[PDB]
Amino acid sequence: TGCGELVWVGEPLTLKYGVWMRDPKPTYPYTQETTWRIDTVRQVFEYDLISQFGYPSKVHILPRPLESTGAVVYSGSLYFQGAESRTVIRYELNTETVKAEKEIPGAGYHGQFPYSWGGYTDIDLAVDEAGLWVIYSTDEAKGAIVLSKLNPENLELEQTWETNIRKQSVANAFIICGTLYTVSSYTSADATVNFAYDTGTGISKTLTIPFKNRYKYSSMISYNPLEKKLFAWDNLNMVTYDIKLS
Ligand code: NA
Repeated sequence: TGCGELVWVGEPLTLKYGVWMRDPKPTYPYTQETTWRIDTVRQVFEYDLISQFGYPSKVHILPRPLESTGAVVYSGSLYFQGAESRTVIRYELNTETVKAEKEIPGAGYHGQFPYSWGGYTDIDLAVDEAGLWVIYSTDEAKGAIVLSKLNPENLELEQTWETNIRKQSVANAFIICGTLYTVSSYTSADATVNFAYDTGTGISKTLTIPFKNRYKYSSMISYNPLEKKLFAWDNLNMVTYDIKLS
């Protein structure tokens, strides 16, 4: 099958070191060999070719800085969180136009609901086989992970789920085939995928899938559904994790 439940994660493989991003729904005039780099934060460097990816073909200046590296490129736009805000911005790359701005309702930001190793990781953007998502929490949710499916055109919240896991108790989270998975570790860098919440059914469960992790750091993890792989940035290297689905 093409989608399924996660059953295995591979070892992280190391791939201007980052943060690199690719579009899982490449849209002309961009292609699959188009790459974007966020400098680690207001400039986005664009590389048309993988060959040129070693000088940029274009440099974009964003209307405001990024809060964190938890941005995504999707269907020709950069989606990111504005610094010191709970606002998600859609920046169309080819036209250099802000096409949508949205306050995530009630979302904590700037150190209210970080992941377990901290940083400004309150709000994360994600892409899976069904499109664009945002992962966050609210005071009403008492720090539980909330996830919302976003309309990529106008950033309306098409559907929201309040899950039964505490955001500050997990090191990271990512969405694959409509299921939210969390990564948890008590005191070791190494960890486990310890929880799954299936947005198709509302059913959640505790898991024990090994998840190898190099640092006690709130990494940027970005699932790429086009490649069916996880990409991650640990402040030093871009890495990729292979996955297996049932
Ligand atoms: Na992420």
